[PDB]
Amino acid sequence: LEDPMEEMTSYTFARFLRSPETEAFVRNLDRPPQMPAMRFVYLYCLCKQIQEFSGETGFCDFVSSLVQDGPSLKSIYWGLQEATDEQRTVLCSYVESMTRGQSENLMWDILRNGIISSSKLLSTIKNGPTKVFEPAPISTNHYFGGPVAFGLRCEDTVKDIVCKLICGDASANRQFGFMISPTDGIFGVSLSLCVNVESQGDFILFTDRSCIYEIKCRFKYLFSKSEFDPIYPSYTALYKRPCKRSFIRFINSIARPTVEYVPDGRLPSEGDYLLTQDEAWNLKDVRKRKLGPGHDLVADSLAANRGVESMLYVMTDPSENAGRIGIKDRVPVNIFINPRHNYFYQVLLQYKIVGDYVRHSGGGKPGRDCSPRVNIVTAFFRKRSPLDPATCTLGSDLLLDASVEIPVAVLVTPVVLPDSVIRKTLSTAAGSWKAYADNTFDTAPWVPSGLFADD
Repeated sequence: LEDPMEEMTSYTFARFLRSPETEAFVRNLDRPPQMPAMRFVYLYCLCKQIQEFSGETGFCDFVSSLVQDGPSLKSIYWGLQEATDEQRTVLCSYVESMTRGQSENLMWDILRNGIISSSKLLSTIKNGPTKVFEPAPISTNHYFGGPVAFGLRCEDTVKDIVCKLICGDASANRQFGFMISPTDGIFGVSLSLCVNVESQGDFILFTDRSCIYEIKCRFKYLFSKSEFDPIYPSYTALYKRPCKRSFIRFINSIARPTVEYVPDGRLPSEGDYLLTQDEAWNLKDVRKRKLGPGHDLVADSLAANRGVESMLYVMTDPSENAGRIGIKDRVPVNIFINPRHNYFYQVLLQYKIVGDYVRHSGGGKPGRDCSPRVNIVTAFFRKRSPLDPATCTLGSDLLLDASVEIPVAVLVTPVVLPDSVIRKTLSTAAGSWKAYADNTFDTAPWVPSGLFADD
């Protein structure tokens, strides 16, 4: 009779918005029900139920201290309407710490209904928000066996490298819950890694020396230390002579390369998410022109980013080095991000939401700006040779999981994000939310006027 969360799966935001109890107070409101308030009331109600069989009363006691047997939804909707942003962001990071442990849990899912997640922002812009008001499958998790299993299996080791090697410290928060954007209650984010975060016992205090790191492991670049493998040669060349020239040949050793040469004022394709205008990278052809016609957004971003220089890190080969994976070399390179690609959006929301936390959490210094830095780590692995030692340490002393493949390169790319671009993007996205909420509810909650479209 155990797993009471298997039961709470009917109590999604959408459903709450459709409750008779909901409708109760929204009848006797003056205004179209406002929206972060509505989301926070829902959260309070889902908690009131959950807290029983999970003991953690904490979220609710906060909501309670805001209003002065349980208080009536009108008392609650109204104290949440009057709350200061700090107080909002507290509530959000109650929900964050409340989910930190288990991305596997079912609550992670119930919370995701009605929230434009960051992975789904570009899709949501292009196709609209219906998938965002829809249940999410088993996946499975059983015998995963391919690109997506490669993803999960490694996305650890790459944090180990980022934390320990790239910035000199392994004491960094790697587990992140679900972070609702506190000021809007519409968007959501889950961080991969983020450096310079501090604690409050259960809470994670983002400081303003925060660095976000989106991790991607390029499965299409997997290869073996073995004659006949096609990438291997161009790689041993990289190893021995690390630099732009060598690395170009590596990037280009597969059918579909991950960097794309697109010259200033041309529109980039969509292949994937790295671009470069640096000439050395140019071996054939011509590009549609990216102008006026809408491309204004991708144009402002392209401009802001094509000055960005990324760092390549060439790792030492564990086999040639008594099992040591250290930073052998540090080639700087001229590669930046594809503002057309899915990731650019995912990483823009990750930057917008954390900005918000950082700001309204004890933490902003007048005169100075607290937007974090964002980067995309693009990790290159090879397969395990028979030659490689059974055991391996990153650096001197960090074990490396025996199931994981060998890290070979790591390419970190700063992302630059004009407030210009953020405002519109999120804005046309949130009207899309409104849009659907309007003819699915009856009482659609009104969007905060800071995601209002225009001036």
